[PDB]
Amino acid sequence: SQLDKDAFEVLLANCADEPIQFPGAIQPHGLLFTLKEPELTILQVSANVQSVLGKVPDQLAGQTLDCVLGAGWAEVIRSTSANDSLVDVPRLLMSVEGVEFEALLHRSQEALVLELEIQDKAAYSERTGNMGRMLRQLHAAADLQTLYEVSVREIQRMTGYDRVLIYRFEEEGHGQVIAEASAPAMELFNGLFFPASDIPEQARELYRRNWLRIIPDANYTPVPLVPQLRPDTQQQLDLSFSTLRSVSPIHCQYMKNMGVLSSMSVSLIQGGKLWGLISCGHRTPLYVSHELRSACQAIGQVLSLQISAMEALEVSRQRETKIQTLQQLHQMMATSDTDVFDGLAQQPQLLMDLVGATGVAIIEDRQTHCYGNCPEPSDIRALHTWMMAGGEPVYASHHLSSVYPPGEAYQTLASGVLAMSLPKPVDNGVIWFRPEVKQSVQWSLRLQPRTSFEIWKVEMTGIATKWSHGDVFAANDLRRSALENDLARQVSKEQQAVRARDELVAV
Amino acid sequence: QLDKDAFEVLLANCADEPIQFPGAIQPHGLLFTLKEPELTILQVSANVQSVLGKVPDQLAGQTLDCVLGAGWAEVIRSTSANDSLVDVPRLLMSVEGVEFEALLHRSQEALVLELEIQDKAYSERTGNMGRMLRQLHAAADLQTLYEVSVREIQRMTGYDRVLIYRFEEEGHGQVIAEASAPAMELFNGLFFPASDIPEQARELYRRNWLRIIPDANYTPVPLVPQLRPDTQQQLDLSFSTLRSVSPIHCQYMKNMGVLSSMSVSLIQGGKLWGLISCGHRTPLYVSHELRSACQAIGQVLSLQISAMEALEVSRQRETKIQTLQQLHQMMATVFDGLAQQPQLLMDLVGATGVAIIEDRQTHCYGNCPEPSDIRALHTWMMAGGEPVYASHHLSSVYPPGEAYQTLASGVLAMSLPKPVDNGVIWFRPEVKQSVQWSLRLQPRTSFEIWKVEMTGIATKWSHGDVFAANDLRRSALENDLARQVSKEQQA
Ligand SMILES: *C/C=C1/C(=C/c2[nH]c(/C=C3[NH+]=C(/C=C4/NC(=O)C(C=C)=C4C)C(C)=C\3CCC(=O)O)c(CCC(=O)O)c2C)NC(=O)[C@H]1C
Ligand SMILES: *C/C=C1/C(=C/c2[nH]c(/C=C3[NH+]=C(/C=C4/NC(=O)C(C=C)=C4C)C(C)=C\3CCC(=O)O)c(CCC(=O)O)c2C)NC(=O)[C@H]1C
Repeated sequence: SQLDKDAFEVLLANCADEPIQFPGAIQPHGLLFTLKEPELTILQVSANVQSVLGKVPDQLAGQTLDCVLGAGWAEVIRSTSANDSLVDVPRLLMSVEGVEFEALLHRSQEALVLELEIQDKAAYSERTGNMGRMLRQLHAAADLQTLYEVSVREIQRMTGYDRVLIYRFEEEGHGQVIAEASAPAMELFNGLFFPASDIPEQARELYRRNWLRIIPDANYTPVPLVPQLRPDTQQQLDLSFSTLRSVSPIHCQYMKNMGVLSSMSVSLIQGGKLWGLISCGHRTPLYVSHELRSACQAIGQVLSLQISAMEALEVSRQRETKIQTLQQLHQMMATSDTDVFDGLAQQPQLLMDLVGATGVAIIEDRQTHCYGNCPEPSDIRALHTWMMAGGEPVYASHHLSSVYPPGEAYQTLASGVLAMSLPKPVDNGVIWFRPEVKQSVQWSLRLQPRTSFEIWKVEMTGIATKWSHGDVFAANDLRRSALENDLARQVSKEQQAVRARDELVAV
Repeated sequence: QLDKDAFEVLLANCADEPIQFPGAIQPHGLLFTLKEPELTILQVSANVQSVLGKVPDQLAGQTLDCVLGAGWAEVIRSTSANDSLVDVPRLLMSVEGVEFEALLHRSQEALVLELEIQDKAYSERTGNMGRMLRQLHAAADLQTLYEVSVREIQRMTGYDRVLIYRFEEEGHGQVIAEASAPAMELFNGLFFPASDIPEQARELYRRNWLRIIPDANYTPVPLVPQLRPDTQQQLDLSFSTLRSVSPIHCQYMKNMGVLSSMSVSLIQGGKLWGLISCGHRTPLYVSHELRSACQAIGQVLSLQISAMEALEVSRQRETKIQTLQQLHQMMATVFDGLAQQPQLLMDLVGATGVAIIEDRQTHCYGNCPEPSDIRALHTWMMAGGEPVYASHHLSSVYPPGEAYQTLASGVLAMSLPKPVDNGVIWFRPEVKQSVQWSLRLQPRTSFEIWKVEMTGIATKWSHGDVFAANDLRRSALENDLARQVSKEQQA
């Protein structure tokens, strides 16, 4: 209908600052209660109480829990809440009015948030053996990529979900799918990149503050919270930590377009930062039991530490190689005995791997020796003069188009440069080149992954992979090695001062 | 007196004990050596005559169904379908009115099977693992991680004492964390020599995750026959849960006051980082579920230690650069300027005394030797000519270095290639200074033996520690070599 689309257009237009932390509604697979701290006085209740527990929500507000959940259950819950910090609380599978309810408790804004999750009747030794199997398989991962596919495949084996993907968030937000174990007759999303605008900052904060996000129904009607605002606090309700939180209609539409209806994502956090996400998707809606989502919560913590451990080892492994090859070039520089830059020119292949690049252009006056994928010599000549205007010793930039506007015709080859030139008056230098990230990636309406990929393409124009701290350190230290050898040649020019006394002696 | 003569023989020769080939298995189980074709019994445990009521001499050389059962032999053959016996689940069995747990592995082309006996007399287990993972995730400092891990393991398995040992650079073991029941001798901070854990034991713990000894006062059961007919050489038990421990370690545990032990190996980068050793005063057996619970902890905890340490390696090395560039900036403004701020020099590499030796005078800062003998120390290193000299055992190669071993046992000095003898020397203290603790195989003797074996050895200079010294000399070299060109500019 025309009325329905009008609200969607406003919501879709303004999605970066949509207050998803205060949805004002919850998913229909649970009941939400706000309880006052001293006497468990009900502040606001989800309108689902009419459907289950058979109580009109108008007069339910302001009364004790005993009025709806019974005296004994309310006493048990009050005893559990007081002086417990609501951390690692054992599951309380209560049963009121013939409906099984799993009770999850937390607190926010000096109030108690109580979630009663309905357990389907149709829906431990086996689970324990599975956890050990997963721990063994994850520990056996020799490489990071092997860890990715092993983890994705075995999560699919555990949960039976029709798709499991792992997104890794790069430096500027953009996420990339790095592993996938999908059910037959489904799309292949491996290698796809999506823009950082696809996930808002509020969503990133919510994923960092939680571990599991479960959306059992994409085609779900949001049950509102009556009253919308808290009576005592005179404000909205904070549902950041609430499992029963309304998802934005934009994301529901996006999930429907992809073909998924039930989703479950496990956050991956390293050092207080969101490394990525483990997205599990299904076609037929399904509800994940407490045992299943307690196991997958433990999966994320194991993976987050394991990924962090291998990331540091890879950093150390490459850094040791950087210092190993840095000494090798220094030895080549000293024993070259031909020119300051000739020794580097003798091994162009080794020069690239020192920093990580695709082409180098070692320059000595009027001779622009270029190796690997590189622009035409005139542009390399042109690019050199721009950096000497600044006078900086080492200049690293992964976005040449936005700092050097004429560096656009060759942005497909030289999108990030790293140049080191000794301060001697004559021209000099070694310039490294990196390609656009968009060239490496190869992947097969709106609110679809196909549209997301194109938006990433138009935003990643002229951006190369960032120069790592080791890469800049490698260039900076090579400058010291070149400078140390350059001043040695200045010592060798004392032979001129040796002959100066010789032709003065004859006089 | 017969045991005393035999026991003392083994004590002298401990580094060559064939612990991988004991020939005996612990009484809490029966081990059968099986052949793939039709499940022929190669070797059978001695206690099969008691628990199973079959003659060990007669039971050798027939089908496993005779002692186990036709259906049980069938299911064993089914699960052991040449599938590497890695992902085998639990196969609870009941033969002759007793309950068994089946373990399978393959050594020297076999199908060796272990039947573990459990005592006749869930949601919390999954919740315990979740709480354990959450608690380690919440930890930030390494010491906090050790404390919380030890406390959590002690709560989970119920053992009276739990300790974490870490193996240092040389090989000696140091107890880092400990959480124990009251009225027992604390062992935190104690150091024991590498001789307590032989190389064979180190390799076996490297190739295993869990090593359990339920009863210390046990009589090993003899494997019969003692030679495999297909190899005529003792059965390889290096991957077997049921394995008789060396009596030296039995005596060690008895003297230390523990009768049940359960050690979880900690492996990082394929190397034995340490051990999580649990001990109980009363013989306490374990269940199948608890074996996997503590096994997973060692895998999880070893992952954090590798990650937490590597974060500290980077953090320490970044702080060096901030200190390194500070000196380089101070260098430009040939050695006198450095004497203004000597404090950051020690923090640059980790030290306690720094000596500046250029031209004639010498400056003594921090805990440093006497200037007279310091000058003698500088004279040696110039003969070698190395740009940097790294050594942690000065008395090992510098015999006069005995009068100031406590003051300085390890040195890291750099000198300039220019002819005039000028350089800077750093010092480290002995390790024994910072370690304090309260044939008599006791922890106290091991600390006494360690103190003897740790004389004159200081903390090893890390790769980053030497790298800072190599970089600092380049800062002095650049200024000196710049003035070398200035010497040309003079004329
Ligand atoms: C400006 C608003 C928009 C928006 C909002 C939004 N997105 C999410 C969650 C997403 N969206 C993802 C986008 C994708 N990009 C891809 O390439 C694919 C599939 C291959 C997807 C699905 C994405 C990965 C997530 C995280 C999901 C997860 O696994 O956790 C949210 C959060 C909603 C919530 O309640 O958590 C919001 C608000 N989406 C848009 O497309 C733009 C218009
Ligand atoms: C020269 C050989 C000897 C020997 C053999 C031996 N020891 C072990 C196992 C040990 N021993 C440990 C020693 C300790 N040092 C201490 O300071 C403390 C306590 C404060 C102890 C217990 C030690 C920690 C282990 C590992 C225990 C574990 O369960 O992993 C073995 C291995 C036995 C095996 O079956 O694997 C051997 C062969 N011990 C000696 O003391 C000397 C004489």
